[PDB]
Amino acid sequence: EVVGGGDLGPNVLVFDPSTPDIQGKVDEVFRKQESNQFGTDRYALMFKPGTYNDINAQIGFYTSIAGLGLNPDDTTFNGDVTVDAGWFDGNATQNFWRSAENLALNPVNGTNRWAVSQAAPFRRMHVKGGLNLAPDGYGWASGGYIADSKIDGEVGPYSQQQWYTRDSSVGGWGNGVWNMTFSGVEGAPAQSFPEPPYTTLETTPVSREKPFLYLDGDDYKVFVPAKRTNARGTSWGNGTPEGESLPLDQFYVVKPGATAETINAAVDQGLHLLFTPGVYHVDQPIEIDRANTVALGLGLATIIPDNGVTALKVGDVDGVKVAGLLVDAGPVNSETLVEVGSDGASGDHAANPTSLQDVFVRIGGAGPGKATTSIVVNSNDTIIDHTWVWRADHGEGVGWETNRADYGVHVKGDNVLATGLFVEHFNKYDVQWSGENGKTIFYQNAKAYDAPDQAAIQNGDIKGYAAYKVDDSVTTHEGWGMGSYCYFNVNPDIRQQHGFQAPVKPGVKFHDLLVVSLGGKGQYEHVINDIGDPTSGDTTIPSQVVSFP
Ligand SMILES: OC[C@H]1O[C@@H](O[C@@H]2[C@@H](O)[C@H](O[C@@H]3[C@@H](O)[C@H](O[C@@H]4[C@@H](O)[C@H](O[C@@H]5[C@@H](O)[C@H](O[C@@H]6[C@@H](O)[C@H](O)O[C@H](CO)[C@H]6O)O[C@H](CO)[C@H]5O)O[C@H](CO)[C@H]4O)O[C@H](CO)[C@H]3O)O[C@H](CO)[C@H]2O)[C@H](O)[C@@H](O)[C@@H]1O
Ligand SMILES: OC[C@H]1O[C@@H](O[C@@H]2[C@@H](O)[C@H](O[C@@H]3[C@@H](O)[C@H](O[C@@H]4[C@@H](O)[C@H](O[C@@H]5[C@@H](O)[C@H](O)O[C@H](CO)[C@H]5O)O[C@H](CO)[C@H]4O)O[C@H](CO)[C@H]3O)O[C@H](CO)[C@H]2O)[C@H](O)[C@@H](O)[C@@H]1O
Repeated sequence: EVVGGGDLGPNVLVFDPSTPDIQGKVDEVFRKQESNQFGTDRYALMFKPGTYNDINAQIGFYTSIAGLGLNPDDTTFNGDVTVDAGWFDGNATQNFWRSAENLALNPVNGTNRWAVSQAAPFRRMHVKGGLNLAPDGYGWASGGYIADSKIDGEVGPYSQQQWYTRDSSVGGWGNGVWNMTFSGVEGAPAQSFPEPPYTTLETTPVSREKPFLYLDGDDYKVFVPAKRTNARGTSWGNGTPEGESLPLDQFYVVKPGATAETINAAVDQGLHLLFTPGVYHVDQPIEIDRANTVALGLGLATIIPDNGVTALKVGDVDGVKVAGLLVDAGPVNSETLVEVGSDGASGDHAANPTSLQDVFVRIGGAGPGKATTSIVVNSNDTIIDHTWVWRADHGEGVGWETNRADYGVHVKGDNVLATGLFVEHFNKYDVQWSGENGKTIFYQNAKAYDAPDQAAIQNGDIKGYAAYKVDDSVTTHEGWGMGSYCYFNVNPDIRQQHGFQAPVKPGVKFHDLLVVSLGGKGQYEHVINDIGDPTSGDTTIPSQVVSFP
């Protein structure tokens, strides 16, 4: 059999307004995690409700930080939750795999710094001041994601290339660079793309905030927010939100040596899943096939599928909420790494969809890794709300053929919604969409940097594979605020025909598309299909299309 809750383990650090020496304890964790890009250390830093002084929590790799009130101001720092780029000389483009949630910050000089790139979510926060998203010195950065937050002051992206903000409120917005996209953001500036580069939607068509651990006195529980349709502003701002409150004791609590058979036992049983911060090798797919199951990872908990298996398969059921996991490919090629629904998923899940939130996939970088497709999205009405699906461009075990990964995300279900979609470096199509009435709000892609010649990436009569392809027999699709970048470093004479590919049809629509060549390392011929300017020069200027077709 099994057994509910238990021990969060030595990787979940639980503070309150004693705990002696706080700076020192978060100081240590940062020293060991700051440069630790591909290590297997994992940590979640959890703060009980209360007020905390003379704090500055610098957050390194694979560190999550959060509060345990039901609401963010229940846990207040007079002080900072800080990400900077010291370890990389003010270059913030490797500042990955960390997170902040459910805290109020009163930043020591008036502005908190969160200078991150991909897979660094900022959720359910209240900043009582400004928010600077740039490293000190204002060097390179490539984030980013804010949801369900209230920034009393101005957000300053400065050097940030791109950004997505959802269902939030901001006291100001400083600038854009290439693609700043907003949905359901109060204080968002009006649609203006290309100058400034702002894509702005009054509302988010559907959203459902990511589940989180909190304290009910001396009782741990997981708050699980309900669906909001046409979401705008925060879910918490005018007080206690809609949801359901599940005790720790109704979760199976995964520590790094459970098997996929026991994780499974536990699900078949009716227990939810809470992954404690660690790395979990499995020899079978984790299989979630009960409705309303919650599978929540702390401290960037990571699943590695061995033996070429799929890591995670969700059945054809309502309401599964997968949140806060990194899926890291093994050296043996996996056919798929994550599947949501079966091969031909026909029913609906309108009222109670399945979602992936802060689900990150890595192929290579910490050793060789391979997978044919990373995420397959079969079930109708699925919500993909912040994902980074990343074929490693640096680190260990990468190479055009060494960490080969042809396909990033393939969407086959209908009425699927992606908000905050980041997918990079696949050998073939990064994103393919075959289902009907899909919607993407915000896309960031960089193409494979390692392609060795033009022939390698030939797509029939087309040079390259689109970063985002909508199948030709698709009738209805819409995308907002989307960019694809190239940096063909191995062979800069390569040409990429386009960033985007779609049939021409009145029901297929795109808004605010762009492609960019980074320092002239290769060029795009067009933006989408054979439409839009090629990129030219070595000067980093996007080519843009505002409206299509
Ligand atoms: O590393 C692997 C990792 O790589 C990623 O891809 C890399 C990619 O991110 C990188 O792209 C470079 C790109 O970011 C860079 O963008 C610049 C942008 O930084 C610049 O910002 C300016 C600010 O500099 C400026 O600062 C102001 C300052 O001048 C003044 O002193 O003070 C002001 C305050 O008072 C301050 O504001 O502010 C302005 C706005 O006011 C910003 O615009 O802006 C320019 C364009 O305007 C923009 O181009 O450009 C580089 C080239 O020029 C790019 O190279 O490129 C790498 C390649 O070398 C990529 O590898 C991937 O995504 C990850 O998957 C990989 O793992
Ligand atoms: O006390 C509250 C504040 O705490 C901060 O956290 C500290 C943290 O930011 C700091 O990180 C250091 C990095 O900033 C540093 O990175 C270098 C840059 O500083 C530098 O920028 C300069 C720029 O300052 C100057 O004005 O102009 C120069 C050029 O025109 C520009 O270069 O650029 C460097 C690269 O060229 C870059 O390396 O590197 C240090 C060493 O690794 C980091 O230490 O570290 C502190 C250590 O404890 C943190 O406390 C918050 O960020 C603030 O928001 C808080 O208010």
